[PDB]
Amino acid sequence: AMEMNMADAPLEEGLLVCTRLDQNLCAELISFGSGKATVCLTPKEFMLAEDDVVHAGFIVGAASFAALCALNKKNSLISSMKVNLLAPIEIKQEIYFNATITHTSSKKSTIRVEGEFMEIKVFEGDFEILVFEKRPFKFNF
Amino acid sequence: EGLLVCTRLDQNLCAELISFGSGKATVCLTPKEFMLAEDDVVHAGFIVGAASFAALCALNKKNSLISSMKVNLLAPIEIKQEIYFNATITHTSSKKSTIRVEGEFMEIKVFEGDFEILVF
Repeated sequence: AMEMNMADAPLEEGLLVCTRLDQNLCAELISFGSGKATVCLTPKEFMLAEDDVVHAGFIVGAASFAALCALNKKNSLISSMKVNLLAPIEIKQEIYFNATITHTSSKKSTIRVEGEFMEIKVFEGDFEILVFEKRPFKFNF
Repeated sequence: EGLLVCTRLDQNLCAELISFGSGKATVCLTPKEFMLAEDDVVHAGFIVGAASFAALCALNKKNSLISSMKVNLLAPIEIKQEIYFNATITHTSSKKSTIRVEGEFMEIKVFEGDFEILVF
């Protein structure tokens, strides 16, 4: 599409997934394509579980968004994950989550995601994503 | 009251706490539109986030953190299906603990995970 070759084209242009996701409650999308994606979470006050601890839902949520963008397949959703939250995150800390597809088939894909703070790994997880033929999704179950 | 955990957690953005005590807890997620990833599926962050809240409340320890999880999302969760997440300690040495959490919609299982929690 032309509106993707304009040097000013919005980043989200070719994204086929997370169509209703408010990035302000998740992470800012930085890049995607070629089986990878990067998103950046700078935690906000509303994301805290404790004074000095960002709630796991926002850490895993940011990683989930990167994983989905790395595959970028219409009609996909996260089906399973195994994740390690290596360190507690505080407000203001910028965390980059880098997703890379590690296995793929027409049906199912595994996406590995690492979250880094100042180039130090603070998060790692593998996400399984399934791709369906029908929407809404519930028709497939 | 009695709760040592999640002192900064905004329940309006997460789930309502229903009960806790005796190494167990229940929270109930009523998904809201801001939680959607797609028209027809709630974002995994809010589903895992509700489960994580339940798990931390089951253990109910100061200075705790979720350090790992293994989760299956068993069905898409949709806007305003009420999901109950029931958490139970399955293992603890005080320092490290495992909590099993199951999420149900009308008594049918839509979520299962184990959460590892560290306490300092």
